[PDB]
Amino acid sequence: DMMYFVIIMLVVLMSFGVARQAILFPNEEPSWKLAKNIFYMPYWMIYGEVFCKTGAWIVPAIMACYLLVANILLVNLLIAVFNNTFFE
Amino acid sequence: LKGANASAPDQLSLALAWNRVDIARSQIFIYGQQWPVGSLEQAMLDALVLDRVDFVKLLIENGVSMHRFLTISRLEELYNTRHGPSNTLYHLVRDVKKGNLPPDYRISLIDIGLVIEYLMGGAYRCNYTRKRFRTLYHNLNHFPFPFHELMVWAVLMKRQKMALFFWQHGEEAMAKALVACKLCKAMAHEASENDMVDDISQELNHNSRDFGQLAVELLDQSYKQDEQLAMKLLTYELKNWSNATCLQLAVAAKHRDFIAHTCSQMLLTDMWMGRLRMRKNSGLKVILGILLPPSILSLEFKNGRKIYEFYNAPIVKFWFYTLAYIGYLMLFNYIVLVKMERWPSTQEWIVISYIFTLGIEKMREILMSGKLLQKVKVWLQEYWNVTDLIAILLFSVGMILRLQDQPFRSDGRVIYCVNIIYWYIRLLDIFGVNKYLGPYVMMIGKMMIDMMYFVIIMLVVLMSFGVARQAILFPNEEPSWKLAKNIFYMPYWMIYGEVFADQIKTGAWIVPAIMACYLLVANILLVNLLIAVFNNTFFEVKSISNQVWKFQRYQLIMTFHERPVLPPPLIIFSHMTMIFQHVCRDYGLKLFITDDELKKVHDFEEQCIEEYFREKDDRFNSSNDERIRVTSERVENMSMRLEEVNEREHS
Amino acid sequence: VKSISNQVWKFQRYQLIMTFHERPVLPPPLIIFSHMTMIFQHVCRDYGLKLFITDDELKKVHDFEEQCIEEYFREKDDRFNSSNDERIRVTSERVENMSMRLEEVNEREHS
Ligand SMILES: COCC(CCO[C@H]1CC[C@@]2(C)C(=CC[C@H]3[C@@H]4C[C@@H]5O[C@]6(CC[C@@H](C)CO6)[C@@H](C)[C@@H]5[C@@]4(C)CC[C@@H]32)C1)COC
Ligand SMILES: COCC(CCO[C@H]1CC[C@@]2(C)C(=CC[C@H]3[C@@H]4C[C@@H]5O[C@]6(CC[C@@H](C)CO6)[C@@H](C)[C@@H]5[C@@]4(C)CC[C@@H]32)C1)COC
Repeated sequence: DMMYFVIIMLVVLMSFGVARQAILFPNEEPSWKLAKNIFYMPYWMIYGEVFCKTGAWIVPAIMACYLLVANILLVNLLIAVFNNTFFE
Repeated sequence: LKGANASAPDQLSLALAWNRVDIARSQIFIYGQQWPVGSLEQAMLDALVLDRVDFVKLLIENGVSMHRFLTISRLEELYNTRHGPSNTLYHLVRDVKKGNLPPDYRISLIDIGLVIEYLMGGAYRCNYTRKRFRTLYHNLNHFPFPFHELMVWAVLMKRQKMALFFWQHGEEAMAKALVACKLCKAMAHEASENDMVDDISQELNHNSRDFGQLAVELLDQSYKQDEQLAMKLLTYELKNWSNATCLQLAVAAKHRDFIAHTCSQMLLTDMWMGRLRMRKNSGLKVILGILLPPSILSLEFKNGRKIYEFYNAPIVKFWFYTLAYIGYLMLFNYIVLVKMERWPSTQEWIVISYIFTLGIEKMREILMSGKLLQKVKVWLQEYWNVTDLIAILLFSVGMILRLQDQPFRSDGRVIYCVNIIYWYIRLLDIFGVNKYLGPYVMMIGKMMIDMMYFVIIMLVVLMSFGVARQAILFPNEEPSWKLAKNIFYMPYWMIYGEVFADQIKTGAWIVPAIMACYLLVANILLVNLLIAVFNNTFFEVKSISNQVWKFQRYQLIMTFHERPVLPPPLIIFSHMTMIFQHVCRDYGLKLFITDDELKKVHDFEEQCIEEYFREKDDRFNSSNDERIRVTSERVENMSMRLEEVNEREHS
Repeated sequence: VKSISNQVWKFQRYQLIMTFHERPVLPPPLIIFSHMTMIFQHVCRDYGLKLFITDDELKKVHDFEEQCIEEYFREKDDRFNSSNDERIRVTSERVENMSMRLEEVNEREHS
């Protein structure tokens, strides 16, 4: 069950990370550094480490939605699943 | 009876009017009654219209045969009767005929056929409205299956006991059960619409539930007795019920418990695998065969042509679509992560072509689904289609905006970055095919509501605290939109662990106190209450999600059976094949059988229903309540008899 | 706790309805007008609380209630007399009485 919820969390996290990195940095030459910025910060920012370009104001809004979905909707569901599949 | 000294039909009519069946069973039907010719059928006709189940059964048991009794004229007289309980057949006839009928209008079988075709659905075509029957009815017999018409008559006129009696006699029991369930449900909806007395709208649902339960029990008995014949019974074309399988009738009736049964799941899996025999390990070998055409011939096919037979299996089409979608997603990520040129790159053109092909395929699908406005309403009934339309339109406006001046180019790139989130999220629909990822996605969808109902209160408290703190700390702010940002921002980041005691004047010391109260309320009470709510509303939600997923397997299988072989990115070739052919379901939907197999299946179903009824009666007569009641009655009777015996004194 | 909360909310619906039925039409920000027009009328529930009825309808309602209570008592008695415990007890008593009577019958010997 941990693995399944990890799969879903990875999908959502990659979506948010790619969207934010694409919005903020528009002039990046193709390099392997791009493949690291889409996973690193969105993964560290769900464990309590929370912190002009055109349309830069959408980043805090999508960040709020991402935190409210990943840190609330899925974690509590995982808790419920662990709770109700325990006796057997 | 013996005082009248009249003929047997007169005594029988008296007993029929009194609704006393045992008197007729004992006194009337005796050794050599010498019934006049035509008397028994007249008594059967009289007993039908008065709703006497016991007398109809008794007359059937003593020589009356429905195959000779029932004609077109007698059925017509049955449909126009008045000496019975209330029914809503006349209102349905009026609605179908749009109220043009004169008062005391004489109903005809064509009107009943129109009512049935209106009630069943869209593709239904009743046997009454076909050309052959209309020709035979204009120039004026026999009914090959009388019990079908008798059961339909009993269901439409709302006589439940007669319907249950006619259900167990004759062939095609499951088809009759499913059709009756659908008709009762549709009539309940129609009566609830036109402001009826509202007892009808809660008795017709009871009738529908009874018929659905009977169909499920009969399917369970058939599957227990034999699996291959049960699966063959669920697929053969029903000639008498507008050319549909039992599965399609179950799906149109929205009967979730019938599809969720194990037999239906095995049949749908065997449809999903197509012509391939592989059952122990699929998926990885399917994509192996997709990538390696030499690996295709090393597989096993059920009884040159192997490649064409392989590409038409639904599972191979599904995996091809999944691989194409994953490739498109990778190209989308690549074109949004790197710098954008003045003119689009090759991968951007691939993405645009894929989106255009998907859009035109969706519009072709909505254009092949009669009246234009009705297909739109049916196709917009799903949230996925609406989201696809919104995403495609937004992507089109981005494409229009992207090929313009530099600020418009930046705005188009931003709209692409925003739009990629939906195409990343939509992988959950692909995951719904998996046996475990479907129910969890449905469960998340159901828990969204409980999440929102606490998001509301969290917003209320958060806005209160933010306004209080911002008003205390900053007293000389000119009215600007910056004020509307400090209300929500910091108090929202402070509940996710980003609490800054350093970043928090007259009365400035109240800010830490209200901050402590706000943290203790928001991050302790509401969160744990939400956890408790999610915990205690989980079992029913997961069972419902499992049932709904098992029901939607059929729709997914049919959707990928209708799908063309090529994936959307290169669907252009087959999108112009039907254009030239316009001016120019052997299995996976039905299963055509011959006459001998049809007769064998009918006898099998009859044996199953007889066995099921016998088992039910045997189970009922051996339960504790029945034994206790019968023992009490016999003990009381014996006590009275023994009191009578001891009362006498010959001494 | 949730069952108790549901019950209490369903109970308090009535008080909320009566509270908003009594209140004046105007909202508090502009209630000053109805707060001074009521002063002048001092020296000058057709439905929503009750329902005044006629006499014939009153007779009909009384007969309906009497039929309902009679039916309810008859149904309760019929349900009670068919339960398993009652049948077991009555059967045991009748079997014991019958056994005593049959012992008396077989006790006599006219042979
Ligand atoms: C510094 O100079 C180096 C240069 C070499 C340039 O290499 C580039 C080649 C393309 C490559 C590997 C680069 C950056 C982002 C890479 C993408 C990250 C995305 O993330 C994924 C992963 C998860 C998916 C679900 C979504 O997308 C990939 C498919 C996507 C990806 C792997 C597609 C290919 C991209 C680097 C040499 O010059 C000759
Ligand atoms: C820099 O110069 C700009 C100036 C324009 C001045 O615009 C001001 C107009 C009033 C406005 C929009 C401003 C600041 C706070 C705004 C409030 C935030 C509050 O938050 C809410 C939201 C949630 C509610 C439940 C509580 O209050 C709003 C109702 C409340 C609000 C929208 C009421 C109106 C206020 C900006 C131009 O000079 C001509």
